[PDB]
Order: sequence, then C-alpha cells, then structure tokens
Amino acid sequence: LPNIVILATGGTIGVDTLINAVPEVKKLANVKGEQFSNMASENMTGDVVLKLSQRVNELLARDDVDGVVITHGTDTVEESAYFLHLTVKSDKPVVFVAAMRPATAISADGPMNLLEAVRVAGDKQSRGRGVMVVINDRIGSARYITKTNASTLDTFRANEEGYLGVIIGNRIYYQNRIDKLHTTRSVFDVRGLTSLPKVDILYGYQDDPEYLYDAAIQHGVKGIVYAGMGAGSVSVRGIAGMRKALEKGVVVMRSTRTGNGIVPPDEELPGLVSDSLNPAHARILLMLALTRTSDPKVIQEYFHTY
Amino acid sequence: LPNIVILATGGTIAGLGVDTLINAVPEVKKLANVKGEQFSNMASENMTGDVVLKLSQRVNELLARDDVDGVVITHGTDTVEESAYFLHLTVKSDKPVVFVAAMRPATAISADGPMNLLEAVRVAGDKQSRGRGVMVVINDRIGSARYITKTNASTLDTFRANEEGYLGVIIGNRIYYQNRIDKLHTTRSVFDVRGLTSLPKVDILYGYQDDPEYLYDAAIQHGVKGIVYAGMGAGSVSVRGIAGMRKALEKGVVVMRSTRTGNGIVPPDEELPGLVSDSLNPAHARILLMLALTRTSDPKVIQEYFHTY
Amino acid sequence: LPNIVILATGGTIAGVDTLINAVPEVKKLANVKGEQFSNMASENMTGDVVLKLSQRVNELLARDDVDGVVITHGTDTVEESAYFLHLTVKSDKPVVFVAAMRPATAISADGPMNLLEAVRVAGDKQSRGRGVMVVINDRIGSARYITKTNASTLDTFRANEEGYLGVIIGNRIYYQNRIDKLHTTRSVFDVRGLTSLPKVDILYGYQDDPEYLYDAAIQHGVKGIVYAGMGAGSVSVRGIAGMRKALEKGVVVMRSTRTGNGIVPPDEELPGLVSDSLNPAHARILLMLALTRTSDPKVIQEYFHTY
Amino acid sequence: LPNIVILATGGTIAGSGVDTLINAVPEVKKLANVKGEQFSNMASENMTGDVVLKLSQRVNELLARDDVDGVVITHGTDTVEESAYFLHLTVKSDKPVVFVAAMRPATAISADGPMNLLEAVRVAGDKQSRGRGVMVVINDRIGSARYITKTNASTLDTFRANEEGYLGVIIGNRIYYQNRIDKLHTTRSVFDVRGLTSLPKVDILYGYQDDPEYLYDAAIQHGVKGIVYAGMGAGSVSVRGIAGMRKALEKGVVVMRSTRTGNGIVPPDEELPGLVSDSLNPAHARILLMLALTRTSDPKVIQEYFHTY
Ligand SMILES: N[C@H](CC(=O)O)C(=O)O
Ligand SMILES: N[C@H](CC(=O)O)C(=O)O
Ligand SMILES: N[C@H](CC(=O)O)C(=O)O
Ligand SMILES: N[C@H](CC(=O)O)C(=O)O
Repeated sequence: LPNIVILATGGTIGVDTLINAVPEVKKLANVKGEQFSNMASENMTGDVVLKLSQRVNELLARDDVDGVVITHGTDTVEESAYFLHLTVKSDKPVVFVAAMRPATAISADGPMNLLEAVRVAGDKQSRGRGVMVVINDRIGSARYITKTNASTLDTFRANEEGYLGVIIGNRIYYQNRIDKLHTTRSVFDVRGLTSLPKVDILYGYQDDPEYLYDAAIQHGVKGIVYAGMGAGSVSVRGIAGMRKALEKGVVVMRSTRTGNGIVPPDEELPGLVSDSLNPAHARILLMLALTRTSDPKVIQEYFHTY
Repeated sequence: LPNIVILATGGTIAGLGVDTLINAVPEVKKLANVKGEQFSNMASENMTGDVVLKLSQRVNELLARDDVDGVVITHGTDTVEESAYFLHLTVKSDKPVVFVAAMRPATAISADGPMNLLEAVRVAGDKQSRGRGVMVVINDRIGSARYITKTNASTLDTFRANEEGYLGVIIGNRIYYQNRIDKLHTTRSVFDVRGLTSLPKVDILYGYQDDPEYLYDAAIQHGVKGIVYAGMGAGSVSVRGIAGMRKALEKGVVVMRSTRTGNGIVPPDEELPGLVSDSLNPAHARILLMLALTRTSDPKVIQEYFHTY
Repeated sequence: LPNIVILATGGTIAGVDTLINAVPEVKKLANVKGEQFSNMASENMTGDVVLKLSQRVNELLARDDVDGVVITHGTDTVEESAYFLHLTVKSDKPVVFVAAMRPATAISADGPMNLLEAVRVAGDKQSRGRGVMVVINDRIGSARYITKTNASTLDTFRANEEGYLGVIIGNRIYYQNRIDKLHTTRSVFDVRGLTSLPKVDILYGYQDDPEYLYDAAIQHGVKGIVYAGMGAGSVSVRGIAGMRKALEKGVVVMRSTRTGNGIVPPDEELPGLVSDSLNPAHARILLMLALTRTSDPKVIQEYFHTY
Repeated sequence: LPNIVILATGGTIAGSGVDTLINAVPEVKKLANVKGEQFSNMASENMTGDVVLKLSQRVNELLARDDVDGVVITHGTDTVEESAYFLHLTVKSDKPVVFVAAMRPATAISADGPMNLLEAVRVAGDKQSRGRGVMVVINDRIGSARYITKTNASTLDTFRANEEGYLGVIIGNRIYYQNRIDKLHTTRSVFDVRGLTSLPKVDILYGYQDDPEYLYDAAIQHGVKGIVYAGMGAGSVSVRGIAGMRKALEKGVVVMRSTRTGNGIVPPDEELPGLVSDSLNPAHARILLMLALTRTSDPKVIQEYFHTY
C-alpha cells in the first residue's frame, strides 16, 4: 500500500475526524493526517498557500511519501490547486479534495470524495499528471477545473477541457493528459520565498469605474487581472485606467468574466491576454510570473504555455 | 406580414449601417415589413446605463404604436445580457423585444450575423412569441434576458443558460418554444422608468484570495448606492470583504452578494452581511439592483425583488 | 403539513416503510403514507405496469385527502415512466418521481437527500400544474425534457437544451421555468380504461444498419417503430427500405435521433414522421399512447409537436 | 507551406466536388499547398464499413508519402464520429488526419462549411498537431475521434465530448491545444487492416422498457459476430435482454454492453452477460468491436481493448 499524507487546511469537508469518519481509506493506503491549517477557503491567502506548497514539496521529497491529499474548501480550491500545480517540483500525485455539503448534512459528499481522492493519490498511474482536484467522481486538472455553480455537488467542471479522468465503480479511468507545462517542468520555484507580488482583480461591466484602477495602483499592486466583458473587451474608462496602470509599471492582464474561452491577442488594446485562464487562475499565474520577470513578452509566453 | 422595427446600437454584427445590415440579408423582407433605425453606434463594452435607459424608453414608445408588432435590437455580444435584462424589467408590453448579435464580424468567413438576424426577425414577428419577456436570439437559440449570458469569450455558441436552458430554438426555419420563464417581467414589472434620465450608481467587486478591503472604501467614497459582489462560491466573504461590506452598510450602501462561479443560487445566510442575488449573476444583479434603487432602499423589498425578477 | 403518498416501485434508492423510517426528516415536511406499488429494477419496468401505476396515481390524486405523490423508481428508465404519467395523470397535484444513482448502503448515498427534496417539492403549493417532475441532485426536471445522460454519475439527469424547471438549494425551492407543452390536465391521453398498449420498438441508426431488423419487427406485429437515427433522423438506403416495408405493412414510423438532444425537423423527402425534440425513449412512450387514440399520421405528428 | 490533401467523401461543404470546395474557399491556399481528391460521394448515413476500410487504406497510403504532411477529410456530420474513430484505430501514422464537416448546407445563409474547412486545414498543417490521434474539426473546436460525438440533431455546436472536452480550439486563427488523449491510437494501434475488404458484422440493439428478445434472435440468425447493446443506464439489461444475450453468447456472438444515455462509464459487472464498453458510446463501441474481432474472439482480450483504445 502506498504511503499517503492527508493535509487539512479547512473546508466544508480535525483531520483525524475525517480519517476516522471514513475507515475505508486505510484499505487503499497507509494514511497519516496532518493539520496544516483550519480556515474557510475564502480566507486562504497567497502567503499561506505559499507555505502549503513548500510543505508539500518537502513531503514529496521524502521516500516514505508516495502522494498527498489536501482537504480544502470548495470556494477557492481552484486557486490553491493551480498555485501548487505551478510550484510543486515532483511527479508524485498531489490531489486536492473538497465537499459541497457539510460533513453533517444528509447525503454529504465529503466521505466519497475523500475516498476517491486517496485512491487517485495512491495509484501509480496518477503520477506526472499535474495537480488534480477530485470531487463528485471526477478528476479535474488544476489548470482547467473551476467552481462553476454556487451551490451544486457537480459544480466543478472544465466545460471546454473536460476532466483528466473519472472514478466509477472504484476504478480510475484516465481520459486526458494536460498539454501544458506544470510541476516538475515548471520554471516557477518559490521555496526561497515568503510572499508573492500583489495582484488584484477588476470586473468588466457597463459603466465600469475608472477610479478602481487608480485605487489599485495607489495601493501598490504589481499586477491587475481584468475579468473583462467578452474577450477581454475594455470600455473607454477601463482603457484610461489601464493606461495609468501601465505608465506606473503595473502589468495588466486581460481575462474574461464569461467563464470559459480564449481571450485572443489584440495589439489595439492595452495589456496582455490570458489565453484560456479565467480571472482566479490568471491572478495566480501572474503573481508567480512577477517573481521571475517584469518583461511583458516573457509574461505573455507563460500564459500561453502554463 | 408583421411590422418589425430593427433598432441598431452597434456590435460585431456590423463590424455598417442598419440598412446595409438588412440588405445583406434580403430574406428578412419575406418574414416581415422591417423598418431600420440607427439608435446608437458603439461597441457594447461602451454601452452605458443612461443610453440603455433611453433605449428602453424608445422601445416602449415604438411598441405602444399599433403599427409596430415587435422590435429587433442589434447589439454587441459583450454586454447584450445587461441591456437585454434592463429592458426585460422596464418595457411594459407583451409585444416581442428581441436582441440579436454576432460573434464573428459581418465581413468574416461564415459570419453568424446574417442567420442570427433572420432568426431574430422570425421570432419577433411570430404571434406565438408574445408575453415571453425580452429575448436574446443567436446561434439558433432563444434565451430569456433573465437567464442567458455570454459564457465563452470567443465561441459562436457562447450564449447559454446552463441551469435554465433556452426558451426555445429555431431549426429549419421553424420556432420550437420549450419554456416560459417563471419570473416577473415586462407588463408585470413594477419598474417604471418613464421620464428618468439617470440611474443609481452600482459597482461590481470581485471575490478572490487576498481580495483587498480598499476597493470597498474606494467605491463607497465615490458615492455608489449599491455594490454587487461577485463572490467566491456561494457569495462567501473573506475577513477583508466582511470589513468592507460593513463600512458600506454603515454608509447606507446596499450590498448584494452574487457569485463569480457563473451559475447557481446564492442562498440566504443571516451570518453574512448584505442581501443575496438568488440565481442572478453579477452583471444581471447590478442591473436589477440599479432599478430596485430607483424605487426603494429597504433591504427587505430589494431582496424580494431578487427572488421574483 | 400536506398529505403526501409515497409509492415505491423499486430502484437503487432502497420496503417503502424502511425508506420512510430511514429518512424521518420527511415527516417534518408533510404527513407521509407509504405504499409498495411494486419492487423491481427499473430496467424491468413494463408498459403494462406503468399503465397500472398511472391509473393508481389518478385514483390517489382524485382523493381530497391526498395533496401529492412521490414515486421512487430506478434511474435507468425513470424518464420513460415519468413521461408516461406526464401524459396520463389528469390532475394538477404534484407527481414527483425520485431516484438514486448510488445504492442506499453506499457512502455518500444520494437517495436520502433526493427523497427529502422530492417530498418538499411534492408538498409545495407552488409546485401545482407543472406536469410530472423528476427530482434528484438538487434539480427539478420536467418528465418531457429530463433524461439520464450519463451511465454512472450523480448529476446524470439533465435537459441540456431545456434546462430544469427549478432547483432545491438550502432547503428552498427556486422555480425557473414552466414547460410550454401540453400535459396532465390538458392532455387527451386518457387511459383509465386501458389494459394493454400498442407494441412499439426502437431500432438504432448507424453505418451498415441492417434492413432485416425492420423485417423482424414487422413480422412480430409492432404497431410502431421509433428510429434512433443518425443525426437529424437521417436514413441509409437499408433503413429506408426497411421503413417503407414497415409503412406498407401498416406500421407507423417515427424518426428520432441517437444524438441525445435537439430537433429532428420535418422532411418531405424522407418517409415516416419526425420526433420534434423527443429522444428515442420519450418518443416511444408518446407513440404508444398516440396509437391508442389514432393511426392518423397528421394527428400523431401534431401530438409530437405539442406534447 | 505544408502539403495537405483534401479527401472528399460526399458533396462539397462550401460553395456551389472537391474542386468546388477549394475554389469556394481560396483562403486555404494561403495556409497550405492543397490537392483535392474525390474519394467518394454519398451522404454520410450511407457510409459503410467496406468503404471506410478503403478510406483508411487510402489515407495510410497518402501519409506514407514524403509530399503529404497531412490530410483533411470532408464528411457528413451524421456518421463522421464512426468513420473518424475507425481511422483513429487503423491509420499507422502520426501525421495529422483531420475530418471536417458542416451542419449547414454550403448554399445556406451563414454556412459553417467555409470556416470549418479553413480551421481543418490550419490544424492539419500545424507541426504541433502531430501524434494526437484522428481529429474532427468544426465550429472552432478540435475533437478526438475517440470522444467526440454528434450530440444534437441540428445545431452548429452539436459536436462535444461532455466529460472529455476538446483536444484544442481554434480562435483568432491560432490553435490552442488543451489535451492529449490518454488512450492507444494510430501508430500504437494493433489494428492492422491492410489486405482486408470487409469487417466482422456487428449490430446495435437499443435498451428500453419492454425491449424485445426477438431482435437478438434475428441478429443471431443473420450471422452477426458481435452485438453492441445501447443499454438502459449503465448497460442494465431486462429479463428479455438477458435471455437474448445468453442465446447470442451460446452461438459464439460477442456481446458488448454500452449505454443509450450518451456519456459515462459502463462498469464491469459479473452478474451480467457480456463485456462492458468503458466510456465508448454505441456507435464508437461498434467500430472498436468490429476491429477487435479482426484480431480475436477472446472476451478478456476484447475487454482489454475497450479499456485502452
Ligand atoms: N466556504 C466553504 C466552507 C469552508 O471553506 O470551510 C468552502 O469553501 O468549502
Ligand atoms: N465588443 C464586440 C464588438 C462590438 O460591440 O462592436 C461586441 O460586443 O460584439
Ligand atoms: N437499475 C438500477 C437499480 C434498480 O432499478 O433497482 C436503477 O435503475 O436505478
Ligand atoms: N446527412 C448529412 C448530409 C450528408 O452527409 O451529405 C450529413 O451527415 O452531413
């Protein structure tokens, strides 16, 4: 049986309580619980996610550890997952798991989600696939998966990219391998860091205010992710705001509020384009990109390859 | 044939005048007596509430006439869901109001605008289309302004209502109506906007890890009357967000918690500040909050609005 | 508290009393009474049995002491049973089918929550006159549109193009749509005095599809054939020869699609009728019922565009 | 420029033969040096295994040439998923094989054929497109032959792989590769069909309430070597279906249980007759079963093929 470490951070899903709640896991692998933190995912911060990554990195460096399952809240799991997706230098399975219903709710999804997460983490076939998010019988890539519904069990989906695999009848069915750089082939090393560049997200909508750009600039942001209307389209007020941000060394990354798709290059508009990264994912990559460079051309390439 | 007025506002569907737009698809003249009218000309990302308000009042006027059976409005795809929903709540008529757009420029290979326009006119002129609320027609689909939204930045099939589906579809030049929205709208709406020239200011703040409290301060300091929160999950709020919302609530600003996810219900939660957006996404929530603010500041009333419109 | 009768037919969700005592939370949403109509895997549910279920439900709903019904059923053919009652239950009182994708003994079994939501929906006055519904995974689907789209997932039931009538979140019902089709109280499909149903089979459309299967169906007395066609009910040279032989022998031919969604449009250059947006399973149910009233192609075709 | 051969199997999907197609969309000549070949001319609902076999053999032949960098095959939408998956399993080359189709006729308003072809050629000539298995390009999407399927009878966006997504997309004239299928295909496939002129006969029977046992009897009587069952739910079988399958197995017929639902895994179950189709839908399952039968009749081996191809 593979050795799996379950790191708890909090979420609707103690760590031992969860382990004892589902004895079935012992039959899938030798599990050791570790309470990393205990907070709702809406409060997870880059600084803490950074420590999480460094901790997972040292655990995976150990010969006595074959994989890691991280319990996390559903609200921002896509952000934490994508962060480790880009910073964990190992092929060993790193599986995030969450639950849309509280552990006390009728028909709670937590028990089964955890069981599936451990099976995925302990399977030899799961190595070298990037960070994964397991829930509701699905295995989603950290780079594509996102919470699409505020309250449903089947909320996590990658509409255009699908799932890396699924777990049915206690068997794992791998469907895709992501065609992007990650983990062991990522240039983003943060083990020598304690914090990341500040990046905020501004929404795009009719009558969007120019002053929010001023406010962000004034508070020291090093980057601004724009959840734009359509394909990163910008109103005259957003353009004026982005212009001021650029004049002050702030990197502007145009994403989309739509939820899916490609924001294509447009030399007629200011800032960079987010490829298929949604706002939450784009912020994470921009923060990491800024730890290595400020060159817009280099940053743009990162977004087309990560 | 039914008398249909085509109001052009701009958009990729003409990326060109409304007349050149009609001549490009002569087939529409076989479906109805169309009258072209250039209301405005701008990319939808630049469409503003004051202009949308004027658009609604203009449509109200036209539909009040006996020589007008319906209206088709060409519009950019980026914010058509905002404009469409605005009229959904403000146009007091059962006559069809159909927004139409195109994801590909009119000059592009396999441009979708031509067929989209033809379908929109067919829908607007069909007597079976009455009393269904404002509609958005594109890619053979008919979506309700209250549910439809642009879900993809660049695909032809971008407009979808994942949980609510389409009101109907157009296949083989025939309309197939599937649903009737179970919400108040148009002739049943209390949102009278006759005579108005401006609307309360409402901003949308995003929710994410490390989300800053200063954005709330900035919005509050600039006189917004309401703040729509595109929150994490079911409108979940961080400590910074909670602090920010409290300041807003103290200054008398209405806080509406929506979601950044893209779909779903943000349920009530007395342990959290502000109101909840029901199934309205951030963009639609802002539109309804603005209109709600023209009639009341009472959190109770505004909340009921969000559960019924 | 509304009076809700729970009729069990079988299914992974679970006899009926065990189901009720298993989820006591239901008795807080209504005054429940269980009835074991039958017990079999839904793949074995038959038209004759569904017919009797519909008659029993009508009988039950005609009573003043019954406000609604919840029917537990297997997920495999619930769309067929639900649509049948959608067309035959002459009452506006809620009829809610409920099922479960995971066995009642599995960890994170979905059955308990599904049942609770089904009872809440069945007992809400706001749920009247919406046609037969299928409740599962926090969603409320119309029997006419809902279908099992996935072999094994919890979220399998979906109506891709038509969406859900509503959803249940945080113990609250959110109604989104009202189906724009005829059903229940406004349906002509009264089967009160029926004991049998016209034989209707489904033949698949694919490359190299055999004409002999049409011959076989004809030889075995089918009164109608539903074609789960390639694309928009497209037919190969072998399928068209088979359909023509069927038509020559008095069989009603209905062209549907194997795709899973969408409209099979009228086509004057192809034999048979078209199924509108009804999938093969639904199309068979409506065709069977239609045949109890007429053999008139024009009438049957109009049924398919309105029901 | 890359050298692309466009093989047509039916009518042109653009303008008003393969020559008409190319002359109708001259933009392709800027993406590659194209050469057209009229392989066949029939509606896809009439495409047969014998013909698809020749198609595969012809493609293998073309791809073995130095002067051919890739091939684009125009095909009807109705059965393109079947033809594409067959070549996906029998073309022994890593060079791109791109099936393209159109949901609207070439002479229709806003016909999709022109743009679809343009995207297909761009994909077929891109160095980055090698070794990805057979692809189906349409409506800005690149789908794997193993997962993609026509999900809607009449819409432009009909082709989707709900659980597996697209291999990539084409937006703004640029290809964005998202996934690589984790299954065996093309150069790693054991399905050698050179020399063959016909394929084992395989029929598909539907699963539904009251499904008849006599249909299994008929198939058996007509010498089918395999039966694909489009089962209720996860390949569930009624008492009649079980009786039918038992008879088939007694006659040496291989029974493969798939699902009529449209998506998902049909899991193994010892209490039921036959094999399970993994995530292959009926149409795909039939194709793989026919090819599996050209190698063996052993159930364990065929079952392994279904879990790896
Ligand atoms: N906010 C909920 C609960 C939590 O995080 O504890 C979530 O993200 O799952
Ligand atoms: N921004 C594009 C183009 C436009 O509006 O003109 C749109 O909204 O369709
Ligand atoms: N066949 C399964 C199990 C059953 O019916 O009992 C279902 O339909 O749910
Ligand atoms: N049957 C249509 C037309 C054709 O094949 O020619 C299709 O499959 O696209």
